[PDB]
Amino acid sequence: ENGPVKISSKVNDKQVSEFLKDENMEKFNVKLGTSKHFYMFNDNKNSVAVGYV
Amino acid sequence: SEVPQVVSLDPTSIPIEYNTPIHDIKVQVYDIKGGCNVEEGLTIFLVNNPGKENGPVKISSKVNDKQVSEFLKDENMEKFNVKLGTSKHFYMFNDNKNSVAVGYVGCGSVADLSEADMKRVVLSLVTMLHDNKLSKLTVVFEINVDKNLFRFFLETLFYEYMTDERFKSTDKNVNMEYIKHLGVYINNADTYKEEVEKARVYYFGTYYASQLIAAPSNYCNPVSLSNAAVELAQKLNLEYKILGVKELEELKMGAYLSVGKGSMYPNKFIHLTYKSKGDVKKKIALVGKGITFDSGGYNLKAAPGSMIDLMKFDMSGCAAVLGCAYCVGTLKPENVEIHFLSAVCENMVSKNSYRPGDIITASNGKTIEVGNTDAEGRLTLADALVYAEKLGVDYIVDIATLTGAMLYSLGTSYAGVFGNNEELINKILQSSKTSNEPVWWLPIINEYRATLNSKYADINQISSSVKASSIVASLFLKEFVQNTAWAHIDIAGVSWNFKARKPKGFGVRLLTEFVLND
Amino acid sequence: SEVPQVVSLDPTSIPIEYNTPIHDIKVQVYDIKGGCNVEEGLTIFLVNNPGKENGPVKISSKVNDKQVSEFLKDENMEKFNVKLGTSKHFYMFNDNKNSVAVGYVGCGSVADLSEADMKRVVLSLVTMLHDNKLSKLTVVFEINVDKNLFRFFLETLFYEYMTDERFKSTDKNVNMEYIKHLGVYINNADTYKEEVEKARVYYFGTYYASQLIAAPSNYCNPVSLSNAAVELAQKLNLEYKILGVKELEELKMGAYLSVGKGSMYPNKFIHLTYKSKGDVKKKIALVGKGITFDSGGYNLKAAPGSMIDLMKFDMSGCAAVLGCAYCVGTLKPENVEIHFLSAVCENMVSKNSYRPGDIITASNGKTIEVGNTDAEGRLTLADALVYAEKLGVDYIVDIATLTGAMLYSLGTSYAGVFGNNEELINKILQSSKTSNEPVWWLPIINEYRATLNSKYADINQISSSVKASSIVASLFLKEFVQNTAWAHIDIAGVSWNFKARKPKGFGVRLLTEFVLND
Amino acid sequence: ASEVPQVVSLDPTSIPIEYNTPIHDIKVQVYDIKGGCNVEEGLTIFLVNNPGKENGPVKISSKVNDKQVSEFLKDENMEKFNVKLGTSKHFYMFNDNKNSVAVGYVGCGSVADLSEADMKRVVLSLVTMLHDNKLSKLTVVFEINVDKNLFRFFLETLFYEYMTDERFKSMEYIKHLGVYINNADTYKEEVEKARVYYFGTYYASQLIAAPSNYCNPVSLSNAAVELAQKLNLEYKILGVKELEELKMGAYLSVGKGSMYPNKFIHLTYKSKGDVKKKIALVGKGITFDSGGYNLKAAPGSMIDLMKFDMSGCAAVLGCAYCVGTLKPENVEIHFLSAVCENMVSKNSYRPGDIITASNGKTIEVGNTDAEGRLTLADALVYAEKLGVDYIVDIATLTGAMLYSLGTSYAGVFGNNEELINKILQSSKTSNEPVWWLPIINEYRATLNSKYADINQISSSVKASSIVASLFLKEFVQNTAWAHIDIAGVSWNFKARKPKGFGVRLLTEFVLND
Ligand SMILES: CC(C)(C)C(=O)N[C@@H](C(=O)NO)c1ccc(-c2ccc(CO)cc2)cc1
Ligand SMILES: CC(C)(C)C(=O)N[C@@H](C(=O)NO)c1ccc(-c2ccc(CO)cc2)cc1
Ligand SMILES: CC(C)(C)C(=O)N[C@@H](C(=O)NO)c1ccc(-c2ccc(CO)cc2)cc1
Ligand SMILES: [Zn+2]
Ligand SMILES: [Zn+2]
Ligand SMILES: [Zn+2]
Ligand SMILES: [Zn+2]
Ligand SMILES: [Zn+2]
Ligand SMILES: [Zn+2]
Repeated sequence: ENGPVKISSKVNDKQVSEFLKDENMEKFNVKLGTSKHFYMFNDNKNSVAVGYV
Repeated sequence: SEVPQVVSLDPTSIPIEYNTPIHDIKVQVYDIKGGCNVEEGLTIFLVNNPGKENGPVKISSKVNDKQVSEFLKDENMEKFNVKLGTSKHFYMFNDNKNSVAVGYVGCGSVADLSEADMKRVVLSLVTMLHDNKLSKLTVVFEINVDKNLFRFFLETLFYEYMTDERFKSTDKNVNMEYIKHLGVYINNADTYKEEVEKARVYYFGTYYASQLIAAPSNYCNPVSLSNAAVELAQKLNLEYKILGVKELEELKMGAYLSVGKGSMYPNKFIHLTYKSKGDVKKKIALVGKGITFDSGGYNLKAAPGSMIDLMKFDMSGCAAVLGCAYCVGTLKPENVEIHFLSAVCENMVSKNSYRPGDIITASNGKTIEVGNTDAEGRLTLADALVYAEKLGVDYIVDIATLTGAMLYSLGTSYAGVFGNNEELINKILQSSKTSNEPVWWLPIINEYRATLNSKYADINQISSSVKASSIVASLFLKEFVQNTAWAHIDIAGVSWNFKARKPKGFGVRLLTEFVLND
Repeated sequence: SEVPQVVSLDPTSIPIEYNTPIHDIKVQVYDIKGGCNVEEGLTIFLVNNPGKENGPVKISSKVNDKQVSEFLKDENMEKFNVKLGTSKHFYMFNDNKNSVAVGYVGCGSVADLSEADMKRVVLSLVTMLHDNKLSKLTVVFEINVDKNLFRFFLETLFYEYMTDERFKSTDKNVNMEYIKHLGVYINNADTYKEEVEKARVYYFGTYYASQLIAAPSNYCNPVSLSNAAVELAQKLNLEYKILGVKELEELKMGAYLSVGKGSMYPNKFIHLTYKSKGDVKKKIALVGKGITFDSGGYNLKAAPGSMIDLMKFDMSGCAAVLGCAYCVGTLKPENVEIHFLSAVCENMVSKNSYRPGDIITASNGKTIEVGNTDAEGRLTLADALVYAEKLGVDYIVDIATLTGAMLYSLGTSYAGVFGNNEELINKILQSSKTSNEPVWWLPIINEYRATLNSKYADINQISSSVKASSIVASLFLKEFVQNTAWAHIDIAGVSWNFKARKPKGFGVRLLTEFVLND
Repeated sequence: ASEVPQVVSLDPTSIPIEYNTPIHDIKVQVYDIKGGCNVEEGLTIFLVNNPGKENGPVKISSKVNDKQVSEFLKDENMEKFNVKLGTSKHFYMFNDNKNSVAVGYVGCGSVADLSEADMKRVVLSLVTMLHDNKLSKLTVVFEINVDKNLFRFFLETLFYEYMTDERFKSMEYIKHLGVYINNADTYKEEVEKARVYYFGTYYASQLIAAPSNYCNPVSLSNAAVELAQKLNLEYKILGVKELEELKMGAYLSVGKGSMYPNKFIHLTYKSKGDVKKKIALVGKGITFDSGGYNLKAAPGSMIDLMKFDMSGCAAVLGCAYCVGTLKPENVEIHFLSAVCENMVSKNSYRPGDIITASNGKTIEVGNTDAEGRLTLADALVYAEKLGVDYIVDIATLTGAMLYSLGTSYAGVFGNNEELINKILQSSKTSNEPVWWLPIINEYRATLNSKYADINQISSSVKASSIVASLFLKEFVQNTAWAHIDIAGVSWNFKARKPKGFGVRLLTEFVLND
């Protein structure tokens, strides 16, 4: 109940894959409706926004 | 001094949290003219754009990190705007190949932020702190604030960040993880450092009052509330005195005692005193309304909109006075003697309750005709004001959730102040500006005094005609201050925060600024 | 166990009539094929004419009397119609030169009689019994009824025929002369013979509950009601246990104890148990709401339409459970263990009452914020459900006059059932079908659960916005059943018969059918 | 002048207006108190007080040039009466010349400085004696201390309360008024100013007291034209077609359900010299406020009082009389009122309707009984288009004023500190009390409509007087603007008549600033 976030999908981007690591995503919980998004640069130095709900 | 019970499961004390997680936060203030270090936790820039209504974000501070500085370049930041309350999070790696979290909170397009604007900025910051297990928060002030507004930022941050879990059993937040360090970068840092610990003191005084108000009436009763006042005075080395029924019967406080006749909890009059080391130059009496629960009496709160379930907050005035007593006892001002007073009782329905129509005698000899048992606050305040003036003070200031009419005059943001002395009212307004607790001056219209003319008693408690309840109530209280500068703050409309479903602790910082800046 | 009094004239026990005159009626059921004998008393034919909306009455049964059969010829009977509720009386001499009385009651044109329709014909029959000093009544079934509807005919006949005179002093019987014999002619006398004594047991269980409900709150208080429950268990050789305040405090039943704090009568928890001599295959707990009077507390029932004068019926759930205890204790089913529970108390206004806003702790550790003292049924039920689940049963079924919103959903005829288990809900609906006490399944909408999220306590007692009170209350009750099949029957709309100004005894036969037909 | 529509031939088609009142025939004489008082004819009343002695005895200090009256006013005789505020006694006797005279006093309490409310009690006691006196002259001897402004207020209140409105009805008035007061020469210039201020207030009272069948949008605008013609003011009455061309959708929506077409009153006073200040005065002109489909049916809504919902318009028109008569210089004043009637009909606007104001802003109507701010919105847009320095509106806008300031003090809101200070200063010199209330910007978000540009009302915030001020603020873009809410102070419930509140306050604002 309100456990940590764990991303299981493989992301074909090293920068995003590092962001979605378990140690990083465990700081967020899965309570219904809770969400966070971050802005970052991907492998091609392009601005991307990644998050969860 | 120990609380009667109906069943053994009835609580016998108010749970009070003294050592809050806010007190465990190490606060450091650095000057911006030396670069910002982005290492651990979350770093938030408070940015604004004067003129350009929702203009782009521009970071002006020098960042001592090549990777982070490149991320924060204007070409990168131009996709975000500075709309008041808006916030964004950034993920990046710093020079040491470490993952860092950076972001901003929009502060609008006006250079001077109001207390409402700063509250909206702080609330956006708290949203970033919630549901995120960060260890450190760093705030970089790219906006323009004086010492008072900077302190207000810290108080509001501490207050909104704090979560009250005293009454949670099986539903405590499993993910509650407060930060342990707070870093602040601001121009001219040496001048702002003295506001940090003052904000921490102001925060807890407000939070302490919030703890007393939010505590339900079965936990917070006249006995348990006065017990907490003794414990607070003992921790601060203040003089304290609790007047019981036998003493109150002998001060002939018939108006105050009549209100509590129907309660299972005996009346308790709180009298805390802070005396200064050296020559006392100002003597001040602070009076707080202390109705631990206001059922209305036989004039029961049964009409639609009377909100009887909120009436645990009817001791908000007492809580504000007690919260001010903490700040004064901690900061220890000089050349001042302050009395913290509250005639605490409970307004209940019973065979022993006082009835509508009853004629009672105040401690100054004035007979009062009770027209409405739900107008009990002015009755308890009447005897408290007579007690206060007998101390021979320079100023008497009372604060009370007195009249629901405040919602139709000033609303939920501004409290009303009445008084018999222009200079004292000016000091209160003046303190409202520096404490950022808004207050508006309302008149004591003498033409309405005739509606309090009783046919049998000396004076009526209530008017049967005039609907200006806040003014008529002020006219009643004025009859119990004979020759002393007196002011009256009605906080019935501003005490409770209905959006957040929690008390505000309103009045603590205002009363403290009044005492400290005299 | 001793009822406290204010004055010596206060009653100390509930007058209960176990000996009803209905029990002195000798019932004989004969087969329609062997002919009907018309000798003494009144003989009534229940006639129907399908298709023909109000077509003529036609007696099809063979009458073993030449004189009577000639009168009952079709040419004579064609002047009467079969409209539902209509009735006629005939005077004649039989073969045998004796005066006899014959008549009929119209049963409409539909072949399948409703439970409401059967009540309407039965009420017409009782009117013929009233104001008539008859010694015997004979009913000739010229309609099609199954065993359950035939038993329902007898139960309803016995119930409406009986008149409660426990509280009449100077305005008593005068002309009250019950019949001593009841004859029934029907195809299958044989399978309907076993329904006679079952109807008599079901009748008294319903009438016993009606006696407790109709008993005013000065007669039926928490002490006197539990005393009557002990007396009933002793007469049926059931295990019984009444938990006093000291035991309830040790069990930490804070929600239940808070409701009764303002009462002069101590709380009493009723626990009756029926176990079979064989292997127990199913364990069932039946929970009844036992508010002997619901003033509403400080949320006083003062709004228009709140009907505070009816609130002696707020223990209808407890009365139904006790009435079911009589039926189960009398018929003695096998392979079943039944617990009869009721957290009995009184909701009053006093200096000792619990207040709106109070935070109380249930026996499962959950803290509850009281938003309305008039929502006290769910507070007492919360601790009763925790107690019930601790017994380790297969089914928990509670019945309560919980929410007035039932009048706007299902009305005065159909009760609502909520639950967390489809199999239990289906069994309740099946027993509702066989007992002919109508119940309708209503949903527990989980989207409304968020409105019970308290800011300070674990859960809110009430929702402040959603007006679907029957569903919100069901959401509250669900929080106190963790891992057991549970159903909740709200009888607030169907408990009282306003046309007849008397209780219905609703739920006795439904709960008994549920236990027996498992 | 348009034609007033009727349902039946017995419906009135004009408002009866009394221009030449008996007050205008009263010759006022002011003498200095230091020369003694002559008691020869009529009724002589002394205004006496006793400082310190709470309800102390009456003591006459002035020398009266009559032996019989002097004996009557001796200390031994007057000590039997007390000076409690409002208490009065008058006696009838023969003077030295064997003429019937009436002598008496009115108690002025124990405080030296009388408030405007205190002066009202003294005047009301005086008027009670005048309504029971067939004598030809009344003489008032001021043995108390009043400044020039309060003395003028005394005369205005005396004239106003003395006058009796008998227009709807199917003692004799005095012909002379004598006043004895210290420094008579400085108070003499206030006499004719009080008479002008009196009629401006009484004229407004006649319009307010006139029932809604007599005072309708057509008949009220006709009366404004007749008044403007008598005062040589420029006038212009905008009809529905012109209002449609000006796209006054908010104002027109309120009057859709009325049988009387909307009429926009625009009077102008220009000075002969160089115009240095331009002022626009806007008055709410709802001739009857039934509430619309949000009908005033709740207990205490007082639908029978709602003929007074044009009190703001009456105050502006009453100010037009004072300005047109006194003729100030270097000023150009516009008198505006968007007059209509809020009724229930198949043609009425509905709760939830979205309408478009003349400045393009779409408004979502949440309550048809909040119609004053809708008509004021279009009137404020009209006012700012005139290019004035100050816009001051006066309106019976919010019933919440009864719970904030009550029935004595009106509330003033605004967007400009200098204008609020001028209004507060005019309230002090006119003795019509007003209190400054804040426009709390934190409440502005509650007017954010989901579909329209702005909400007409808040569904949550109960600070209705402040919320209404926030709505009005959205229709003044770049002009100093003030708003006076007189919903609580317009009607005198004890006397069952209007007060004419705002006439003297608005006139002093024009004359002094
Ligand atoms: C005599 C009279 C006019 C009934 C009165 O003023 N009563 C007092 C009182 O009960 N004791 O002073 C009172 C105090 C506060 C409120 C109040 C405040 C905010 C809210 C939030 O909706 C709801 C209610 C209502 C009433
Ligand atoms: C929370 C709220 C909305 C106050 C509530 O649901 N209250 C309960 C209650 O008191 N539970 O303990 C309640 C139960 C029954 C009736 C009721 C039933 C039939 C009739 C006959 O017309 C009249 C009244 C009213 C109220
Ligand atoms: C609808 C809302 C927002 C509550 C409102 O404020 N409505 C206005 C209005 O009708 N505006 O057009 C309003 C104006 C005056 C009174 C009023 C004044 C005095 C008296 C006598 O005591 C009785 C009633 C009531 C209401
Ligand atoms: Zn109260
Ligand atoms: Zn109170
Ligand atoms: Zn209840
Ligand atoms: Zn109940
Ligand atoms: Zn209106
Ligand atoms: Zn209006």
